[PDB]
Amino acid sequence: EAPAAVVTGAAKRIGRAIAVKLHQTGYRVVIHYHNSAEAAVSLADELNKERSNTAVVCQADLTNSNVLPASCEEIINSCFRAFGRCDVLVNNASAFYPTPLVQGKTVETQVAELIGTNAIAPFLLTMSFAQRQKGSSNLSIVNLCDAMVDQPCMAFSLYNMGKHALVGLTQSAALELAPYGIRVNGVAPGVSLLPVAMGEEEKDKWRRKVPLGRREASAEQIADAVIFLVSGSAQYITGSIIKVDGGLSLVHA
Amino acid sequence: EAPAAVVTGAAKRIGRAIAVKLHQTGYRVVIHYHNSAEAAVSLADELNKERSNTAVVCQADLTNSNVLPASCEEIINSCFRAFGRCDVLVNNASAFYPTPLVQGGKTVETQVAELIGTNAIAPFLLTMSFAQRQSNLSIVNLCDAMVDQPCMAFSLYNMGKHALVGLTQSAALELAPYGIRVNGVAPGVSLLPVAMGEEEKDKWRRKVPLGRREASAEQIADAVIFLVSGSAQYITGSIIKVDGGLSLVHA
Amino acid sequence: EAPAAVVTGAAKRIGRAIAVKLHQTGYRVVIHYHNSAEAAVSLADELNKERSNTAVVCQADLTNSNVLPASCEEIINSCFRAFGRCDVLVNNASAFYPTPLVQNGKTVETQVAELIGTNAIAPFLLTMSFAQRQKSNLSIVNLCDAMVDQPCMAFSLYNMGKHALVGLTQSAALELAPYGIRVNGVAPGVSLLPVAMGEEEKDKWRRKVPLGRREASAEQIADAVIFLVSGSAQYITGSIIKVDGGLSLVHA
Amino acid sequence: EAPAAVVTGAAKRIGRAIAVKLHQTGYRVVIHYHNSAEAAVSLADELNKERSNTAVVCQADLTNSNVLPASCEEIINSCFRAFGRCDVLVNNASAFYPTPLVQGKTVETQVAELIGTNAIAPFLLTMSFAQRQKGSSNLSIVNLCDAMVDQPCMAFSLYNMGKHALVGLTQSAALELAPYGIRVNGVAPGVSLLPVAMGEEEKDKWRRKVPLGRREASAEQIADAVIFLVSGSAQYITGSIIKVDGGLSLVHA
Ligand SMILES: NC(=O)c1ccc[n+]([C@@H]2O[C@H](COP(=O)([O-])OP(=O)(O)OC[C@H]3O[C@@H](n4cnc5c(N)ncnc54)[C@H](OP(=O)(O)O)[C@@H]3O)[C@@H](O)[C@H]2O)c1
Ligand SMILES: NC(=O)c1ccc[n+]([C@@H]2O[C@H](COP(=O)([O-])OP(=O)(O)OC[C@H]3O[C@@H](n4cnc5c(N)ncnc54)[C@H](OP(=O)(O)O)[C@@H]3O)[C@@H](O)[C@H]2O)c1
Ligand SMILES: NC(=O)c1ccc[n+]([C@@H]2O[C@H](COP(=O)([O-])OP(=O)(O)OC[C@H]3O[C@@H](n4cnc5c(N)ncnc54)[C@H](OP(=O)(O)O)[C@@H]3O)[C@@H](O)[C@H]2O)c1
Ligand SMILES: NC(=O)c1ccc[n+]([C@@H]2O[C@H](COP(=O)([O-])OP(=O)(O)OC[C@H]3O[C@@H](n4cnc5c(N)ncnc54)[C@H](OP(=O)(O)O)[C@@H]3O)[C@@H](O)[C@H]2O)c1
Ligand SMILES: Nc1cc(SCc2ccccc2)nc(N)n1
Ligand SMILES: Nc1cc(SCc2ccccc2)nc(N)n1
Ligand SMILES: Nc1cc(SCc2ccccc2)nc(N)n1
Ligand SMILES: Nc1cc(SCc2ccccc2)nc(N)n1
Repeated sequence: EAPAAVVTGAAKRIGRAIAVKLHQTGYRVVIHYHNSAEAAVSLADELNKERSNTAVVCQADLTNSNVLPASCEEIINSCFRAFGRCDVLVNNASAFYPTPLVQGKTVETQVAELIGTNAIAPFLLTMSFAQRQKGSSNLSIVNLCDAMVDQPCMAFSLYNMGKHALVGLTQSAALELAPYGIRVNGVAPGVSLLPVAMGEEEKDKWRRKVPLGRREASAEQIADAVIFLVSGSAQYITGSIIKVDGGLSLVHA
Repeated sequence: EAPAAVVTGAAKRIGRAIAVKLHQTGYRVVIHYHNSAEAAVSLADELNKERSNTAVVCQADLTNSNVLPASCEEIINSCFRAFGRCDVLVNNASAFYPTPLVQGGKTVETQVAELIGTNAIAPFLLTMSFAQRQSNLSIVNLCDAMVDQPCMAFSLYNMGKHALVGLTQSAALELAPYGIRVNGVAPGVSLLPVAMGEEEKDKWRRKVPLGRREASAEQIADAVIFLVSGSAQYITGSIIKVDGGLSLVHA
Repeated sequence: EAPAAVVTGAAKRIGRAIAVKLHQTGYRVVIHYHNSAEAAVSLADELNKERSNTAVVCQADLTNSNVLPASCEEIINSCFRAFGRCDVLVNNASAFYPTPLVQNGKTVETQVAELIGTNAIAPFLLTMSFAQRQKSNLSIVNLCDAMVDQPCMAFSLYNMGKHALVGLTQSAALELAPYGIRVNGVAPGVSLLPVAMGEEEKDKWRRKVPLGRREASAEQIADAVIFLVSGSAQYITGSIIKVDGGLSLVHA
Repeated sequence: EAPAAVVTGAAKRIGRAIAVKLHQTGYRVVIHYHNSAEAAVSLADELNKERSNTAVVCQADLTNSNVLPASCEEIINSCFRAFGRCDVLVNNASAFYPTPLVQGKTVETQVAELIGTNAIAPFLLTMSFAQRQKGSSNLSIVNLCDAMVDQPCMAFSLYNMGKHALVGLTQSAALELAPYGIRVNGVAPGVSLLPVAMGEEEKDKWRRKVPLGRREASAEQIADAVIFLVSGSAQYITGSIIKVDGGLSLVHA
């Protein structure tokens, strides 16, 4: 029987690339999304045309709130409902925007979005993933981290806090879930897919910083590291975060 | 004239030792507390006996909520009101307890609010208010030398402390142009929990390479005092372990 | 045509498993060895039985000395002479023994030479020679140590060598990126234990490992090397992959 | 009676400021030097003018060789000869120059000088320091590290290797010497005193990168962190490396 994977924020960009590569490797996939319903359905249609009944979509907001735990339980339940199992969880979904310390979202919304998506939802999804594992096995979680966590973007404190918290989770969860045979790793992009609304000049400013090829990672390149970590070739690997950054983090100011 | 400092969770233990040393150094102090009003006032009385009108108290819950930003704004405002200035912020207050990932009291979302609130969100909001309201200005965040070798089933706590490292670095960068330095002190084992039994205490003590004992609260405060001093005027984004080598010790 | 790899200290244990997995992946291999000539030759015979003319052996001492740069140049040259190319270098060979700060036959300068030479200087000189011969998926993989920041008592020179190797991995990734040469690391925690180590001591190490209370096989370490030299790692440079079963996360 | 300190490479620059500040704190000092004999003797003169018989010079090459252990032993011996005790060792002396990987001194002498000064000499000095401790007391070692070790300068491999090895030594020696009450820490400058050979435009380019003040650290600012680490206010601190970098290491490419 084919294993099954949940990928959060999988409608487009890195999340889609991960869903696609997992699908190509023989996984059934839950394509979680928030707003990008058309994109998500379009992806699921493509994947189901390749192999029938191997992809479903699952809508949820991952902003922190008192219902977030129920929402995360439901995402995992959706994988079991569709496929009867849940072998892999990929925490990809992420809010990303500045929160300057000095000067229409309230600061409490910002906290709920940036810390919820990047850290609390991963934690709750990890809880639910583990709790459901009830009656060979290759169970794992991959968290999408950030190679620049220690050289952060100016004015991105809450975003960076959430990514740092995700490193914490990756390590704490690896330790705690090891006895259940669930590995927990991370993949840390440098610059991959630039924002759709970023101008070309600004894109190039980033590209030129990258030692290896002076270009951003393809979405596939990021997906490759994920696929490695979920594979049998990584069965002794847990609590590791693999940078996929073309040397960007090694470059001084 | 004298500089002024805010210390969160200053009524007891490490926070109390920090407030005391900052006061001995010549600071006026705001002693923040949540539940420990008696101890907060007793400390303020002691410091005020030494130098009149140099210590005040400030109550607040630092759990994340809809009202936390206003609470944090008021803590900073209390310092300006009492003393006309705020030169130093010490983010010491902290919730600490386990949050197992798997189940065999508090809801998980209350746990998130308390652990991520006290250890990360409140420090962020306080940092915001401190900066907005502005010489040797600095912030010191009480971190945790064991962040990368965490205690089993403490994922939320550890996440909060990791977030606090991120805040420390991000705020150091962003606040450098304003001349506000932002650093951390990372204890290993200092004052053991009051509810911990003596046998467990000795088990932790024996792990510590340097003297096989826990750090006094004074020894933690010493690192804080260095970081806020003129001797650290070029230091920002730095986290000083004060752990007697505990973090270097393998399983 | 088939790519070629140099693996240092490839006669036995982890280096052997790396050489074998590379071979299985389609590489021709230079099996470097110091003292284990019989094991090196037996491996080369095995590999050439599988595919003729796909394995050769290369003897060299990688202790630091005046002649080490020449020795390292010759190891790289051996790959070119045998196979006409050198696509992968794996820096695996390593001296490992205690060097207490306060006090067997060795002088301290010999201990420096052996520990810093094998773990850091020889990898640097090999990296220089590898790069200089580059006139495509070229990469270098350094065998690091996941416990580099929680070191074993009285292993200062060893640990200094392994820290130096992290610095090399990073510096060489940056410098060699314009040549399209990737440089990465694999950091085992506990993998193959010494055969003579008593089982009681072995089991002490095993029980520390969160994931399965066992050491890594050599093959598991090799798997990470194979990923890093592959087309699935084309954007990965300056990264050190821990393969430690969570051992480095475990507090004292 | 007064404690005694050895500072390597103490004739000029950072090492000189360290020796001066230790002396102002009440230490007697061994001013180690290699080529800067005139400056070393001058500094000893100034300190002895302040308090007679509180400073001596000690000449040594700290390049790696078969005689390096003897030379290191002799430095420590010189502190005991002069002052009857050795409480503090500051490993400051450092060779610093590029060693490109792709194509003066032979590569073997570059290894000897860069790895010798930055790593092997510290190690041998640490051995000799610990061994000589015959046996209020506040023994410690401070290693001058580099805040940019993970964001190194292009074509400085051997230098960066030596400084990485020095981090390892700091950690290993902290662990091993803790039972003897010897603390072992580091101070990691970012940009402090710029090379005398560096041109003015280039100096200003480095200054511009520093978030805190857009200026290099003074030697006295670096010495202040050393003074802290050797003091009674750092009694529980061992195996710690304190960055003194004005935020430079936090700044992305
Ligand atoms: N792109 C890069 O260069 C880069 C660099 C470093 C790290 N990363 C990390 O890699 C991952 C993927 O990056 P990316 O650029 O592909 O991500 P992205 O496009 O910025 O966001 C991915 C998805 O996150 C989902 N999301 C945002 N807010 C959400 C919410 N409140 N609830 C539920 N889902 C929400 C969105 O889903 P809908 O569209 O369905 O609303 C969105 O499509 C992220 O974790 C990111 O931080 C990326
Ligand atoms: N003790 C150690 O060995 C150790 C080790 C590593 C790190 N640290 C860090 O060092 C700092 C001091 O440690 P400690 O042991 O002295 O701390 P602690 O006694 O556990 O807590 C200090 C204070 O935090 C305040 N606090 C807790 N929850 C709060 C809330 N919801 N709102 C506002 N305040 C709240 C409490 O104030 P009230 O009493 O007034 O309610 C408490 O007295 C903490 O940041 C801690 O994580 C300590
Ligand atoms: N095994 C582990 O648990 C573990 C843990 C952490 C890191 N690692 C790292 O992983 C790598 C493989 O480990 P391993 O246990 O397989 O290594 P190992 O058996 O201790 O040594 C590998 C080979 O290194 C070669 N070597 C030693 N001294 C040499 C010298 N002077 N010149 C040339 N070669 C020399 C020897 O070759 P000859 O036999 O031909 O003389 C030896 O067989 C090493 O880099 C090690 O540090 C291993
Ligand atoms: N300056 C910076 O911005 C900066 C940045 C990061 C880290 N650091 C570190 O801080 C420390 C001090 O920096 P600095 O700039 O003051 O150093 P420096 O001027 O470059 O060198 C200090 C001294 O090292 C001695 N030295 C060089 N080679 C030697 C050898 N072969 N044997 C014995 N001694 C030798 C020289 O003594 P003689 O003059 O007597 O020959 C020299 O004066 C160094 O460890 C450096 O790596 C400095
Ligand atoms: N860290 C990220 C990045 C992105 S878009 C990638 C990017 C944005 C700005 C500058 C350079 C590259 N989206 C998320 N959710 N998280
Ligand atoms: N990290 C901490 C510790 C403490 S109590 C110290 C302690 C607890 C458990 C084992 C050893 C030592 N309080 C807070 N807020 N944060
Ligand atoms: N880190 C190593 C280990 C070994 S032998 C394996 C071993 C593992 C655990 C304890 C003692 C011995 N060889 C090298 N070169 N490097
Ligand atoms: N790391 C160092 C630096 C220096 S001179 C300071 C400098 C050099 C290059 C760029 C900017 C500043 N000397 C030694 N021994 N070690």
